[PDB]
This record gives sequence, structure tokens and C-alpha cells, in this order.
Amino acid sequence: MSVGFIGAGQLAFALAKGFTAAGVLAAHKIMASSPDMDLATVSALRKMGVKLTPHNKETVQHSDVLFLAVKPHIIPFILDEIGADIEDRHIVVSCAAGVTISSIEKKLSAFRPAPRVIRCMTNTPVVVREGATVYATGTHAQVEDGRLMEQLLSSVGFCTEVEEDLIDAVTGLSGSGPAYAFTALDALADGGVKMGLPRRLAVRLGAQALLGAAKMLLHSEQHPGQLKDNVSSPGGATIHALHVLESGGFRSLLINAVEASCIRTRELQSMADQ
Amino acid sequence: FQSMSVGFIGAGQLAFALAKGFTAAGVLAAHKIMASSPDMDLATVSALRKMGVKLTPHNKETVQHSDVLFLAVKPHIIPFILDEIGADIEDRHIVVSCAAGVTISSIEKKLSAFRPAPRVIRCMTNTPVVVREGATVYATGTHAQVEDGRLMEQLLSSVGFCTEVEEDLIDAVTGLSGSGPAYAFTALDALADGGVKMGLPRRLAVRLGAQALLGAAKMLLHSEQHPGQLKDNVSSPGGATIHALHVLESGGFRSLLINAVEASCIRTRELQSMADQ
Amino acid sequence: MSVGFIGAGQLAFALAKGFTAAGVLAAHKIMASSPDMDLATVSALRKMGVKLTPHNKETVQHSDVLFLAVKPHIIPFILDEIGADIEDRHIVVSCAAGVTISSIEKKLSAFRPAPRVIRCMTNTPVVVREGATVYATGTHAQVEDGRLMEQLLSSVGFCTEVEEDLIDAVTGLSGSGPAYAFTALDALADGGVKMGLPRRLAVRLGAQALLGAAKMLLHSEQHPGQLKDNVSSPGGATIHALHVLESGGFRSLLINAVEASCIRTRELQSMADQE
Amino acid sequence: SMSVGFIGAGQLAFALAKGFTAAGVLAAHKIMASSPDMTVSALRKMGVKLTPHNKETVQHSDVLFLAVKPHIIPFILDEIGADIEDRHIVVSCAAGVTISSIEKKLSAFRPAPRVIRCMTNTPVVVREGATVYATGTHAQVEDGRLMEQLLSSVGFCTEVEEDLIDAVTGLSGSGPAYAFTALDALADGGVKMGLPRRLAVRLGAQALLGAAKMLLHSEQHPGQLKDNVSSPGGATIHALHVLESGGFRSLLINAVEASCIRTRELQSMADQ
Amino acid sequence: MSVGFIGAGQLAFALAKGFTAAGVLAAHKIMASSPDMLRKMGVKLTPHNKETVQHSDVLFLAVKPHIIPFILDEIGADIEDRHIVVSCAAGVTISSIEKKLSAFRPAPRVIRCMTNTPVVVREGATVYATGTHAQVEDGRLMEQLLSSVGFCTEVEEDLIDAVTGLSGSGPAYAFTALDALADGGVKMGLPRRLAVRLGAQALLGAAKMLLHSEQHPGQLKDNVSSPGGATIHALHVLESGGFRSLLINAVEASCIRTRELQSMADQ
Ligand code: PRO
Ligand code: PRO
Ligand code: PRO
Ligand code: PRO
Ligand code: PRO
Ligand code: PRO
Ligand code: PRO
Ligand code: PRO
Ligand code: PRO
Ligand code: PRO
Repeated sequence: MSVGFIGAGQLAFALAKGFTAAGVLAAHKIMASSPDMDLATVSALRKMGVKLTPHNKETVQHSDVLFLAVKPHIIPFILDEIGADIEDRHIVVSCAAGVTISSIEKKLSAFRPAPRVIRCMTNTPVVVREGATVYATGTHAQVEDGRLMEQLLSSVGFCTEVEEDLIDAVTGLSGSGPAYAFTALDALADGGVKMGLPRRLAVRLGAQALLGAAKMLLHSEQHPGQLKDNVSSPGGATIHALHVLESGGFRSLLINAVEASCIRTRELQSMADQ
Repeated sequence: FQSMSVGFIGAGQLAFALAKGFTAAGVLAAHKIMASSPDMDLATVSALRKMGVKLTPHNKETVQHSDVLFLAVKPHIIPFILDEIGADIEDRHIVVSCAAGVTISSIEKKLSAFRPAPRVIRCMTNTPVVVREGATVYATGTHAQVEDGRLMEQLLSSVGFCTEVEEDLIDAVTGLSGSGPAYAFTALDALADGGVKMGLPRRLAVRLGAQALLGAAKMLLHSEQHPGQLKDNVSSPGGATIHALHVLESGGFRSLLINAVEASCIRTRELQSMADQ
Repeated sequence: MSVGFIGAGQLAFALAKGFTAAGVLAAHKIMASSPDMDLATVSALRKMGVKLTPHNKETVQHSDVLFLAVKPHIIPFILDEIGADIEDRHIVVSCAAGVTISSIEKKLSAFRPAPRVIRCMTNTPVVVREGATVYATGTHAQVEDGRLMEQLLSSVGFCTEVEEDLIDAVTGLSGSGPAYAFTALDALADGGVKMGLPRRLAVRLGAQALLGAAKMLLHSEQHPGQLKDNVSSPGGATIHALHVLESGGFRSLLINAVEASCIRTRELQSMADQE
Repeated sequence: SMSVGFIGAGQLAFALAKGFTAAGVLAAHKIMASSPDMTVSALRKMGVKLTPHNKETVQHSDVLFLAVKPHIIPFILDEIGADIEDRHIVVSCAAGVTISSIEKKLSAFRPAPRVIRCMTNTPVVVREGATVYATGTHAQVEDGRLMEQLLSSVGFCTEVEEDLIDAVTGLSGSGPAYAFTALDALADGGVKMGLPRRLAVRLGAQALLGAAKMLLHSEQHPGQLKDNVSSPGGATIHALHVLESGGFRSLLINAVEASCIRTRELQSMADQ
Repeated sequence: MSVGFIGAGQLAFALAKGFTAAGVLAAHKIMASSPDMLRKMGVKLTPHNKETVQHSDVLFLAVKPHIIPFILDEIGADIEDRHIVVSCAAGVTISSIEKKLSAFRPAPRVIRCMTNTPVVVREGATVYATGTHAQVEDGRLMEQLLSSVGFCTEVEEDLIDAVTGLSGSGPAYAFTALDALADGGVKMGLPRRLAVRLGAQALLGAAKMLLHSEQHPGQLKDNVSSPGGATIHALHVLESGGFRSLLINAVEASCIRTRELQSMADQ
């Protein structure tokens, strides 16, 4: 199997870092192309052993699975450039937020019939092999292509198939999720610093607390409210802190965030289709 | 130290999580663990019973059984325990208090009445030790030999992060990583509600939000970059993420988490001043 | 067994009505006294068959179990009024919010030693036999007294023993709780009316919704968050309504309420201990 | 002799099947449930015949509950519309879905379908549901009476005009979730003031149940019952004040309104 | 004079109770009809709307606003020259009513009014507008009949939706305020029964003061508040919550909804 990346941004580096750390891909079996060959991420890939080239056509010719790791508004221009170079062996995997399978297939179909397209939403934690990935299969993605992509993406985190009409909501939850967590961890650390902890120790403790709680939930058959109840001793410090969260509408803010991200994702695609 | 006996006074959530973590790490055999509780009809008690942990209603037997003795009872019960088993403390014992707010000097004062130089360690840990990803800090008491702290850190590092701190930091650690898991559980419930509002099935929404949090936290622990920089790397210009971050800022999301750490730390200090009275 | 009520107000009527509906006591075996024999509760008690008298001493002499259903600050004047009339057979059951076992025992002990005192916190839904009652036992309240107490009060709702130091918080939750629900049901009916429902129907539907939800939780081994998860279909009407509750800090308001009730209960006793 | 079927085996189908069996109005073997992916070990232990095929449930049943997500109703109706017989009563439990849209789809197969629309809720599982129904064009006077007797066995039930069901959805349909949220928060409050969690949850739920039963059995306004519990200067009126200061009442009006408005939106999307 | 009511809800009961208490009409000269079947007063009843029409000279339409067009088409052919039709329905225009009734007989005599429930204690607040064929004697007879149970004055029809938001919905604003003022009295230690009576008397007394005064309500507010005193402290916490803006919001919200409802009726 030969994997290629169109784009050499953060997600291209993240996935190639995870894939090779997982030992599922030899770094030299991965080719990446960038329009800005002086990127910080392009220099990192060259050290890993990832083959590099400025021409997207080189990436198409050298790969079987083809990740589109470009900005959403760049997808149509990439598809126009490489469309005549797609062969029957290709699986085209768009990672762009919002961009639909139908729009990709329509562009590629003008060149050759029956493009094999898969759409996915992943996130940056694939770089430490703890990503969250969903994918949906296009019209001509044979039953094997989805299972192949799930095997590949499972090596860097959780991965499952969804209906495509859920991917915008997933984007608002696990696609944007890490940024919510980085904000929360920065603020939790400021809280620790306010109460007298050194900054380095506060970041470590807050981050370990979030990782541990999330692992607990994933490994538990209990509701998050039940796990919350087990932390909060009657009259104790935790339930006092939980109350001030509630007084600020903490829960509503995170609902607001998933909603706003999902709505914007739909808007960006409506702008694309217009 | 695979011949050491560990005892828990208290058989609640913290005793169970530490006992599960320790045996899951395979650093202690479950039958080498004894726990004592005044209420035996607790769910955690039946759990400990099935693990193979020895259960007893008498704190004295836990003391005679143990080398390391965790005090995993509610903070205001600690002085009652110290009076009960203080005459049973022997030279071999290391007493590890897990009670929020209770000071090393308050423990050493009660125990020194019975026999001098009690070996006392105060720690603050959290429930994720049950999946070996806890966050533990400890402070060493007056007669806690350098070897006792090193033993303590070796033991608690088997179930997550562990480091020594000065004792005057522990109340603030309590508000951050002690209470921290409940902030995350609340956030994960809410994020899952957000996914459900936007059309996702609950089970999938819970899993995605939890995986997102775990992945982000691991990224930061493995990164040499500021969390603000990692946040910047996620936010595409004009995109969905920066739109979501704006609505969090408009609600004072950052300030609420600062409020929580402060409120928990302050309450922890209050609990000790009520005991001190 | 003969039961007495010092005070003939809402709580005495509620308990007496539930007891006689449960069939654990005949109405003629209940005596109630009140400093004001013109209340609507007194007229309802008379029609029920309850004996009514203006003299608290008559109630003490009639009864085996003696409930103190007066306002909290009236208790010290009651205990001084009838302390010398307390006999060995009496179990004194204080229903007054805040008033501690120690304060009652201290005033009664000046007359005869070893008064049998129970402190309880109940609520008005005992009148339909669905109350929430907790009780704590005094120093001389033998094991049979609490067991008898729990048997009597279990006939009109949930009843369990607690440590006394929990009762002020219970007062904030189940003691004041019915008022929180009456407010909620008034508001839910207003929302139904805003959206086009007749008032009478909106009140019936909202009350039925709250009753069934509460019974579901009581009969389930599942967390209330899981039950909430079960009713909220993805993208649906319920999760949209829950969002607007969260945006107003709905959860925090109810936490505020239990806290404020409990704190006030503590303040009231501190003022009494000062007097 | 009446046979009941369920197209969908979700929360609502399980809840109605559980309440109906607890009520003894239906033997569990007279109940069939169908789902694309299945609660399977639950209903089989309960005695409910299960099957993956919707046509089997139609062929087995006299009364046919449609307990699928609202946007799945058109695909169900087109799948089994040709299997509907004269004996069938079709009871839609989907939120927002109109009688006229069900009758329109079914009338393409056979004239005069007997359609009833209802809005019920999950406490039917403990036989304390709140149910309203509206009768369709060809639902004879007998069908609404039969539906009301069946659903009255698992809680409150009454006929309404169909134009009220979206509002009912926002009140008693979504209501239980408002209650579970409140009970979780009331228990947090008890825990903050020192109660064990288990006991706090029990006391809060009992208080809610008792208050609701009081109102249902009382000839008085809920504000009068609220007055009767708040003694002057006491703990309750202090607690009521902090609820008023947060706009507690307005939040519950907001919820009923938001649920009703969404229910209308869900149908306007299906009609489009 | 013969007075009839179509609809038998709160408004019909309020007006009938006020009219008889005022002594302008004997109860037996009044007839009310309703589909959902006052009798103790002596007011004749019937389920048929045509009977009320054939009995009455003045015909009050106290039905819900969305039922008015159904009533007009039901009784339109029985409207006769002697009839004055008085619509109490919120929002419903004189022109919509006259258009309905003119398809049966020309020049219907139509009056539109906005009253409120305190007519039952003869302290209502009523405004009315006269239709195209309401001879000037019909407005005078209307103001005469309605002044016996409260304030009554003629207005241009385009003000009635605003009036509805002020004095039509206003009693509900007051009942909410009186319930809350009572909760305040109870919080501060008063018995509930006494707190209700004191708050209501305070509100009644201040309203009457303003009505019998030539002074601005701010001037009367100044006369109550002594410097540094309890009242001015209380007014501050009202201002801090934006109390004034809430009542403006209420009048506006009610007026706007009244217009929405009529716009839905027109379409
Ligand atoms: O997700 C989608 O839309 C397509 C349809 C069936 C499988 N994948
Ligand atoms: O709630 C409390 O008081 C303890 C301290 C941190 C975890 N739980
Ligand atoms: O932090 C404390 O209190 C002691 C002093 C040095 C080590 N541990
Ligand atoms: O911000 C955006 O548009 C994408 C969505 C998840 C991460 N970046
Ligand atoms: O709770 C109390 O005050 C006492 C102590 C043991 C039984 N009742
Ligand atoms: O959320 C919804 O759309 C439906 C309405 C009541 C229960 N669930
Ligand atoms: O409620 C409805 O819309 C129809 C009309 C009469 C009976 N059911
Ligand atoms: O209002 C009070 O003070 C008492 C305590 C709970 C019920 N009523
Ligand atoms: O107020 C109106 O609309 C009409 C015009 C003059 C008299 N009545
Ligand atoms: O302002 C004051 O202090 C007095 C009290 C009632 C009226 N004015």
C-alpha cells in the first residue's frame, strides 16, 4: 500500500506521524506535496523520511490511498488539477470540513467514471495516536475501501463509519473538540496558578486530570453523571466547585460551542456550493 | 515491594479506585490488601470483596495487617480514627492520609501522643487511578524518611502521574486535579448533549467527546508548545472551530474554570479550619 | 395507640389525614390542640372525627405519641407549658424545622428525666400518602421508639432514619421541595397556555409528567442523566428545550434553592439558641 | 382477541409494551415488535414476539403503533401501505407528523385508512404516562374510544384536537426530561449541603412525586399549595426567592415553547 | 333595553354581573349563549345563538377572536335594523365584521370595544370605536351602558390594540405583582392572608390617588419617599432590576401579539 498526501499542513504531518509511529506504514512509502515547500510541517516530514515533491501529480502517481489535506476552498482546484490522473486503483480520501462526497464525485466524474471517494473528519490528536475519526463512503467506494480505511485510521485513534449527514455535527464535537480542551486546560492552569501552583505543575495536573477522566469514561459502563457523583463527597470541595460551574451555565456554553461549529461548517459548504 | 501489605481505613470510592489501580498495575496482590469500613452495605464494599481484598469491620485489624496504611475516610473522621488506632501504630508503619485538607501536623500531633516519630505522608490523588491515569501529589512529614517518600512515589506512579510537592500546595492541587475529573465529567455530559442537539446518537456523541478530550490532553502532555499554540493550530481562519471558540469566550468559559479551582481550593481550606476549631 | 398534635395547622391536618387514610389510626384516637380554634384546618379536623381541644395539657394526657406541629419558635414555650405533664409512656416527636434534639431534651429534662424525643422532618404530601419523612432519635429514644416511628410514618410516604446533623439539609430538599414543584408546575402550565393549551389541561399534563418522571426514577436503577438521555432523540424537540434550560442556569437555581433553605433553617435555630 | 404491533423497538415501544403487560390488558404474546436492528433479550424475556420484518408485524396486528423517528414515517408507510387491511388501526407516535400526511400516504394504497395520532411519554413504563390523541378522518367513534381505553391503562389519557399536540409535546412529551434534569440538580443541592447522593436523589424524587400527586388530587391553585408550605420568614420562602431571582418560572416557559417550536420545525422540514 | 351575550366566558359573566350590580339592566332581560353549557343571577341561557339574537337589542360578541367570523356567518341573516353589534374580541377589526355582516343586510351597526375583567366589580377600563353605520346615538348609548361598570371613553380604532396591551392585559400584570408583593410580605414575616390584603389595598389606594390627583406619578412617588428612608431604598432595588422596562416590555409584547393574531386571521 502506498499513501499520499495532497497538502503538507498540520493534519498531513499529524497523520503521517501517527501512521509511522503505529508501524503500519514505512515513512518512505508516504509522499507529500505542498505549494509552500518552506512550511514548518514540510521540514518535519522530510526528517521523518516522508518523500516530498512540489507537484501534486507526483503524489497521485506514487500513491494508492490519496488524502486531500488542503483547506476546504482549495479542494475544487486540486480535483481539477489531478482529476485526469486518477486511476482505477485510487481511493480519494477528503479530510476537508464541510466538503461533500457528491461535490467531489461530480468533479472527478467529469474525468473518469466511478471515482472511489471517502470523506472523513479526524482531529489533530492522531499525532499521538489518540485521534477521533469518522468516515463515510462514497457512491463507488466498494465495501472493501471503507473497511480498509477504517483499519488504517484505527491505527491512530478511534475510528468508525457514519452516515455522511452526521459529519458536520461530528466536526462540531470531535473535530473542534481539541480546541475546546486546550482552552479549558489553559484556564484550569490559570486557576491553579491563582491558588498558588507553579505554572508548569498546574498545566501537567490539569492535563492529567482531563486525560484520566476521559479514559475512565471510555472504560466505564456508567453515565458521566454517575462518575461525577463518585467524585463529589457530600459538603466537599468538588461539589462546591461544581456549583459555580453551574451558576455560569458551563454546560450550555459547550452545547453552544458544538452547535456554533456545526452551523458554521454547514455555512461554509453553502458558500462553496453557491 | 511485592511482599508489602497495604491497608485502607475506609472502603469507599478512593479505596476501591486505589485498590483496583494497584492490582491492575500488578504491583500488589489483592489478597495482600485489607480494607475496613463501618458501613458494609456499600457498593464499593461488594466490589472490593469480589476483587479478593480482605474486608473487616475493625480498624485495628487493618492496622495490624498493614505496612502502608491509607486513611481514605472523610476528612472530619480522621481525628476519630487517629484516636482509635494510634496506640496500634508500630515502627514499621507509614501512614498515608488521603483526606482533603487534613494537615500533616494535625495527624502527627494525634499520633505522637501514643508513640514518637510517626511516619506520615499526605497525598492528594483522584479517581482515574482506577484506569492507571490518576494524578497524585504527596508531601512528606517530619519523620517520613527519604525512603518513605521514594516508596510512596514508586507505588503511586504505578497508577498515574505522581510527584512530591510542598504541603502548602496540596489544597490548590485538590481544586485542580483532585476535583478536576468532575469538571471533565460535567463537560463530557454537556458536549454529548451538544452532539445530540446537532443530530448525533447519544452513545456516539459520548464516545467522540471523550476521545477528543483524552486526545487533546495527551497532545499537550507530549508537546513542548503552549496550549494556546496548540489551540491556534486547530483554528482554521474563518472556520468552524474559531466560531465555536468565540461563543465559549462570550460566556466567560475560561473564568468559570478558574472559579471552580478557586471554589474547591477555598472549600478545602474551610474544611480544615472547621476541623481545627 | 393514641396520637396527639400540639398545633392544629396544615402539618397536623396533613399527618392526621394521611394516618386515617392509611388506616393505621382511627380518627377518634387522634387529639389535636390549637391556640386558635377557628382555623380552616380545625374545622376540617372536626369533620374527620379528630378530637379537638384548646388545652395543650389535655392533648398530652390523651396521647401516647405526641407530635409538636407548632412553629419553630413556639416550641420552647410549649415545652415549658407541658413539661411537667410528660409521663414515662410518651414519645415526643418534634416536627419543627431547625429545633435540635438537645434543646428539646434540655427543656423536658428539667421536669422528668429521660424524655423520649424524636426529631422528624416531613412534608405536606403525606396528606396523599406520598410524603418524604426523615427522623432522628434522641438520647433516651429506645430502639423500639424509632422502629415504631418509622412504621407509623412509612404509612404516609417514604421514611428513613438519618443522623440529626442531616436534617437541616433534608429540610432544604424534601421539606421545602414541594414548593419548588408547585412553582415549576405553575410555570410549565403557563408555557402550555402560551403555546395554545387550555389552562386546565396544561396543569393536568404538567403535573402528570412530573409525577411519572419521579416514579420512573424511583423505580429505576439508572442515573437521572441516563433517563434524560433516553428521552432526548437526536436533533429533537426535547434536547432543544433542555438547551434553553441550561442557558438559564436551571440546574444552578435548584442548587441555590436547597442551599438557601438549609442556610435559613440553620439561621432560625441560631436565633432561637440566642433567645 | 386484540393484537398489538410495534414498528420500531425503541424507548417508546419498550415503554408502552412494558406498561401494557404490567397493566394486564395485553398478554405479552399478543404483542409483536419489529426493528431493522434490535432490547431483543428484554422483550423476548418479557414475552414480546420480535421480528426484523415490518410486514410481519402488520400481518399480526390489529392496532399498529408507529414508534419510529419522525423522519422515518414516510418510508414505513410506503413499505407496509399495501399490507394495511380494513381491521387495522394505525397509531402514529411520531412527534410533529400530521394525520393528513399519514392518511395521504396510506390512501394511495387503500381508501379510508384508520389513523390516530398520539403524543405519550416514557413514564408509561411505570403506568403513569401522560397521553393525548387525535382521531383521523376515518377513525370511527369506536377507534378513539378503543385507543383511549388502551392508553388509559398506562397513565392519563384524553382526546385533543390535533392542533394542540405540538404544544402537548412541549409540555408532557418533553416534560420528563425537564424533571430528570431538575432531580439531578436538586440532588446536587442536597449533596452540597451534606446529604449522601443516594439519599438526596430519593428525597428529591419523592418530593416531586408527592407534590405532583397533591396537585392532581387538590381543588386548589398551585400557587395556593405553594402558599400553604411557605411559613412566614421561613426556609421555604427564602428558597423560593432565589428561584424567582434567577427567572426559574421563565426558564420552564422557555422550555415548553422551544420544544413546541422545534416540533413544528421538524414537520415543516418533512413537508418540504 | 334588551342585552344579549354570544359566548358565556369570563367576559360575558363579568359584564353581566357588573351590569346587574349597577342596576342598569335586570338579570332576566339578559340572555347568554355558549356551545359549552349566571343562572343564579337570573340571566336566561340557551345553546342556540339565533335565540340570543332574536331576544337582544344590544348584542355583545364575547367569543374568542378566531370564532368571530364563524359567529357572524351564523347569525348574519338574523341581524335586523334594531341591532347594535358590540364586538369584544381582541384584535378583530370593525371592517372585518362589517364586511361579514353586510353580505346579509346592508349597514350593520357595529361597535368594537376593549374592556377587562374588573367590570365584575364595576371598575373596568373600557374603550370603544364606532363603525361606519353606528349612528351617533349608538356610541352614546354604548358609553352610557359601559360607564356604569367602570371607566369608558371613545377612541379611534387604530388605538385599540395598544389599549389591549395596557388595560386589557393589565389586570394580569397586577395579579402577578400582587402575588409577588405578598411573597415579599411573607418572606419578611407577615401571614400570607394579611400580606395579600395589604398589598392589594396599597395598589388600589395608589391607583385611586393618581386618578384623583392632578400631579405626575413621579411627583406622587416623591411625596412617599423620605430622604434616606425605607421607600427610596426599595425604589433603588426596583430600578436596579429594570422594573420600569419590564412593564414597557409587557405592554409592547401584548400589543404586538394582538396584531400578529389579527394578521393570522386576515390571512
Ligand atoms: O454516508 C453516506 O451518505 C453513504 C450512503 C451509504 C453509505 N455511505
Ligand atoms: O470533594 C472533595 O472534598 C474531595 C477532594 C477532591 C475530590 N473529592
Ligand atoms: O511540605 C512539608 O510540609 C514538608 C517539609 C519539607 C518536606 N515536606
Ligand atoms: O475550523 C475548521 O473549519 C476545521 C473544523 C475542525 C478543525 N478545523
Ligand atoms: O442522629 C443523632 O443525633 C442520634 C445519634 C445516634 C442516633 N440518633
Ligand atoms: O425530542 C423529541 O422530538 C420527542 C418529543 C417528545 C420526546 N422526544
Ligand atoms: O383533532 C382533529 O384535528 C380531528 C378533527 C375531529 C377529530 N379529530
Ligand atoms: O418554611 C419553613 O421554614 C418550613 C421548613 C420546610 C417547610 N416549611
Ligand atoms: O374610530 C374609528 O375607526 C371610526 C372613525 C370615526 C368613528 N369611528
Ligand atoms: O420612606 C420611609 O422610610 C417611610 C416608610 C413608609 C413610607 N415612608
